[PDB]
Amino acid sequence: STGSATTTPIDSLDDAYITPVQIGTPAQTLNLDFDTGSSDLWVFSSETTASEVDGQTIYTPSKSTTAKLLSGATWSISYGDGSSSSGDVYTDTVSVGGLTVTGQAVESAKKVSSSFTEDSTIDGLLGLAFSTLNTVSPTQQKTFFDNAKASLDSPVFTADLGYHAPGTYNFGFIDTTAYTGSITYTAVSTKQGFWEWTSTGYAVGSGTFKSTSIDGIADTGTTLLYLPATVVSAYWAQVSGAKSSSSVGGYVFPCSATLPSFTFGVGSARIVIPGDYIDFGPISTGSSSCFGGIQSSAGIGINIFGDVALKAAFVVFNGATTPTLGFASK
Ligand SMILES: CC[C@@H](N)c1ccccc1O
Ligand SMILES: CC[C@@H](N)c1ccccc1O
Repeated sequence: STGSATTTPIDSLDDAYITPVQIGTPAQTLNLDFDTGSSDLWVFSSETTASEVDGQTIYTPSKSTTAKLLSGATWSISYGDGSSSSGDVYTDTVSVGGLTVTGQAVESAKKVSSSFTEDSTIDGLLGLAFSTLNTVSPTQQKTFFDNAKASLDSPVFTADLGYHAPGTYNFGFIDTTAYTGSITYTAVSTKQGFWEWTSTGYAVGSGTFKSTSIDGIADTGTTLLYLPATVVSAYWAQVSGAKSSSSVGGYVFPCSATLPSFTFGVGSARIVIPGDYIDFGPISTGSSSCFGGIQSSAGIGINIFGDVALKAAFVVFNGATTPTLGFASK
């Protein structure tokens, strides 16, 4: 089997991407944030505290003839940005782009943090990291991809995120028309539960490539590119007037600037992020200070190849017995 679903930016800044997901019988379609940095499929629901729901579409398990309460199961998750959610668990039929999993754990939120409430465009998350990170207790549950894997034509999914445009998540096949050149594959460590890999270096604009190992994670659920402070400083030094602002929370730059590209290495291959992809717009409405798309990871503990980096590539998440990642230009 295969599946293919269009993923759409939630706003004009590509803050995140939403993909429609069918849950239950009859189907209830929710728009979920596919997140290769986590491993829970959780949704706003009829059980979510009413004051914490503000415009999201909810899953109502009582209206699904295939929903079953997973007795005794609870979940609770905290994300790298400080947001969180928790609740109980159903199993139900879940379909993405024509690919159907029966008995998928659907984690129903009883509580969500304010950032989730305040964002009406995201109805939940669909985790695509390794199932070892799943938070369901006392019996950990498998991701959608883990449940589908054995049925897929090939045990892979691909992320093809758009810049200011729609894009595609495919399951079970590699669309050879969706990229240019070849796909370069690189080793993955699953020891932390992430799609963790080592970039071979970087360049700023037309500058020389610096060969240096940068360990990080491929994370579709993170908006920006988080890299070591040395790398980030070298990038922003090429933008007149750019500076790190402690009050804003990162590097800002004059909105009148033209940003240089940023290149990262994948083996001997190179993925070029155009300068425009690094512009996150005024820090507040009407400001002439703009927030940068490349930021320091120093306060995270890991480097994160988020959407800024991934949307410059066609990315293969190869879930073979020994997982690997693939990157192609497009
Ligand atoms: C918007 C870019 C375009 N290549 C595309 C993206 C997603 C789905 C269909 C399409 O025609
Ligand atoms: C000024 C941009 C700011 N709202 C932002 C900061 C980090 C990640 C995404 C974002 O859009």
